[PDB]
Amino acid sequence: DAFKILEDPKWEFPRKNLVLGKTLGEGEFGKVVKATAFHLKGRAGYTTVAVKMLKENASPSELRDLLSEFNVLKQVNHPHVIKLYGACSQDGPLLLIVEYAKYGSLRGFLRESRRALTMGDLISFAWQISQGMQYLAEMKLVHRDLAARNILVAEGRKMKISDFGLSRDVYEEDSYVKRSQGRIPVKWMAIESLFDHIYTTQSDVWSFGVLLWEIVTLGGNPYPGIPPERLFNLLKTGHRMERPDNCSEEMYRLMLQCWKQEPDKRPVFADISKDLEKMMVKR
Ligand SMILES: COc1ccc(-c2cnn3c(N)c(-c4ccccc4)c(NC4CCN(C)CC4)nc23)cc1OC
Ligand SMILES: [Cl-]
Ligand SMILES: [Cl-]
Repeated sequence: DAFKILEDPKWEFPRKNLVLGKTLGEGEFGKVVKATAFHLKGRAGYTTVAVKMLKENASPSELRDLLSEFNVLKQVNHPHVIKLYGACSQDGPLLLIVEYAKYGSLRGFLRESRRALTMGDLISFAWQISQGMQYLAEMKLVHRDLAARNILVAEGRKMKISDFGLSRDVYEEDSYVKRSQGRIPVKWMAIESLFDHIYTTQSDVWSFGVLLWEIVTLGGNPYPGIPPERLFNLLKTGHRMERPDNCSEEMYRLMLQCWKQEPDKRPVFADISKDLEKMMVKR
């Protein structure tokens, strides 16, 4: 029975210690509300947090993605990865108590700033995300849904990689796994994911390339008006997005390297973090 949730004493939090507040956002993803949690992870007072829960019209696959995000979050801990604090899994709706990111998504944050942001700010955002990705790749995780919509902006404009429900291990550990087919946005999928359903740390690098383009265009829309079929044929014949305005030559070069046809010819996240750090310190 996939509806039965086994309690994890390490993450269980009392429902009566949690004050549910205003809705931050609701969509296909579920429902996220702002909350105050009392006596969280041993501390004496209260903590402002975000709580994710199923929507009223949630389906079994939405519960499966919420449980999957919960189990991935239990394993990771990094300053540029959204932090799990606990959960209320018994005697009521499943609630995930997570780090609160006051600015919402990076896509909305960038779009709203069209708020003064410099190129330095943009490089620093990309660099923070690359450090998180680099740590996630050493944790043997393949994110699959890296995109500006799926990254949060917390206090002090700090990037927090989020949305771990579609995350996979680089080496599949289960004897039997039922894959939820075609869940990643077409425009953020690497060429090998589009043709062969292949998702590795190198396809996360291709998605990081699309994310770079989103950051540099302040939440722009990649490949405007190109249908999935034409997009796939264009990528197959070597066509890539042109250099957008307000993007340095060195930054566009890094994007092209992320979109190389051959996965092993793309840079690794450790190289990307050093590339972005040099770009930051040059100024
Ligand atoms: C202006 O609007 C917003 C303002 C603040 C937030 C906000 C603050 N903190 N926080 C979290 N901790 C999680 C989150 C992350 C992982 C697990 C559980 C919860 C979360 N989850 C979404 C991430 C984006 N994707 C796309 C869907 C889930 N959203 C927010 C969100 C907003 O808009 C939806
Ligand atoms: Cl701030
Ligand atoms: Cl997996």
